[PDB]
Amino acid sequence: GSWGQCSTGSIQCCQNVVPGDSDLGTLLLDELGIVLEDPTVLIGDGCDPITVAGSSDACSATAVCCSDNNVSGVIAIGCLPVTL
Repeated sequence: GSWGQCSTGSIQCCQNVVPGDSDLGTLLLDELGIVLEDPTVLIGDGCDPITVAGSSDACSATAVCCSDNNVSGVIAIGCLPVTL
C-alpha cells in the first residue's frame, strides 16, 4: 500500500488545485462556507485521497498533500503540489 511521499499531511489527487484566495478557490469555499485562517493556502476541489495504484497512475489530475483534515466531502484544504 502506498499513499504518497509527504509527511506534511495527507496525500490526495485534486481535480482542481486552486488558491483559497483565487477567484475560483474563493468562489468554491464560499459555496462551502469555509472559514479561512489562511486564505493563501491551496484548496483542492475534486480531490480524492490517493490510496490506490501506488504508481504514476495514482493520480489523474494533480497530486497534492493537504496539511488540513477538514474536507467538505470532495475538497481538500492546505494542499501542497507534489509529483513523483
